[PDB]
Amino acid sequence: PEQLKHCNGILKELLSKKHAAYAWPFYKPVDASALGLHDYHDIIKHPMDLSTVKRKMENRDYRDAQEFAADVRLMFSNCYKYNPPDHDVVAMARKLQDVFEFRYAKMP
Ligand SMILES: COC(=O)C[C@@H]1N=C(c2cccc3[nH]ccc23)c2cc(OC)ccc2-n2c(C)nnc21
Repeated sequence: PEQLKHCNGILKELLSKKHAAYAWPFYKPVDASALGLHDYHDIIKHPMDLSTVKRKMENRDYRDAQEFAADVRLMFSNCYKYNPPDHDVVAMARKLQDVFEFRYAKMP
């Protein structure tokens, strides 16, 4: 359960201001209506975002660090799945995932 404590620090890091230039699209769930996407939920069956991870973090919904990392990676996979690789939101996702993978790897 000490490793869940480190996951909270990783989540705080992703939500911090130093990464805001490429983390802001993942703060909240994809609002398909507001963005004009007519097919997002037919392609993405399990939406995920940083605020959902924070909510499940606070409600003790992650049994271990690997369940936490599975949700963070699901959020990036949804982005890679829905968007073409040339798209800009994908480039932001890769930067933020590179931050996450670095912090998750440095975990005891
Ligand atoms: C217009 O929406 C899209 O084409 C997809 C969308 N792009 C983006 C997006 C994010 C940043 C630069 C962008 N340029 C074109 C699309 C795009 C997006 C924007 C948001 O604003 C609150 C929230 C979520 C996303 N997002 C995520 C996450 N995964 N795909 C997207």
